[PDB]
Amino acid sequence: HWGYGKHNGPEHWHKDFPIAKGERQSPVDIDTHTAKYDPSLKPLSVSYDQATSLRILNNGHSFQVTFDDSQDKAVLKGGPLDGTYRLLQFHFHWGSLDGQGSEHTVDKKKYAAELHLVHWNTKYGDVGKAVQQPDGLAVLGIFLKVGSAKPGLQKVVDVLDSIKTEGKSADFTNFDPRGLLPESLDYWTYPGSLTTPPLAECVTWIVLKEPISVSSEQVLKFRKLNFNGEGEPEELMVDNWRPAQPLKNRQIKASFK
Ligand SMILES: Cc1cc(C)c2c(c1)S(=O)(=O)NC(=O)N2
Ligand SMILES: Cc1cc(C)c2c(c1)S(=O)(=O)NC(=O)N2
Ligand SMILES: Cc1cc(C)c2c(c1)S(=O)(=O)NC(=O)N2
Ligand SMILES: [Zn+2]
Repeated sequence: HWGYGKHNGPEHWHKDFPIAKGERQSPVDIDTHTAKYDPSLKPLSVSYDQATSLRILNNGHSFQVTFDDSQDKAVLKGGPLDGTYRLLQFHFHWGSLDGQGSEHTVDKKKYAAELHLVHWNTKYGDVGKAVQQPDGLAVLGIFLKVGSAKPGLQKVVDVLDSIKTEGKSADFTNFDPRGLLPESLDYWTYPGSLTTPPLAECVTWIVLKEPISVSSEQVLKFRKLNFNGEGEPEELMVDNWRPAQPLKNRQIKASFK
């Protein structure tokens, strides 16, 4: 029932998911002059060399690439994190126009899209248990701006025609998510939530300062996806982002000066 339309979008979600008005909701605006450099934060460790992608799917709210998370093959460690977090999937949020689409903002700036690499804390054994814990998930958020093409994204873009409508999936093996990362791993971090229902407050957010650049043709292909299913009235999948939420009693920490 929930979505991004006028009658079921973010301003409605609290009725089914009252945690939408909770104390650690995401996304947030990152005020760069208020975030504090924390020298105790460790460098991020992104170990994706053994990643095993499985499928790509249109779930009616975004498209997602899934990974085999039954072993420590693609893990995130370090930074603000204690322990080992396994990569489960990645997906994007994007706009109808290049000036909007990201969920997090930086000094109120909206990027054209935002990539979420979703990882779960192995001490909880499975992702369903992890989402019930305040430190269960670590999502690596990466901004996209429009400029030069991102070669490591092209394989994703070229298969989207095969998952145009909700419920469609396709084989997506041998995809290397390292090709979606910027050069720098400098980041901001804060405790937050999933950005769609059920809005569970289980996420350590790690948002990279350096955006990746994608081409206008690449983001245009995101915008040709459909929220609807096959044989239904076509509604383009655009503006699948939640706006910034109240920071409340949180501090955003920076890994860099
Ligand atoms: C009619 C309509 C318009 C928009 C933007 C929608 C939906 C329907 S929707 O498909 O019900 N789900 C969604 O996310 N956005
Ligand atoms: C535990 C869990 C719950 C929900 C609603 C999820 C996922 C995991 S998920 O697999 O990360 N992808 C998704 O779209 N919804
Ligand atoms: C685990 C998970 C589940 C869902 C539905 C999510 C996310 C993570 S997410 O990365 O916060 N972004 C989003 O829109 N939905
Ligand atoms: Zn997301």
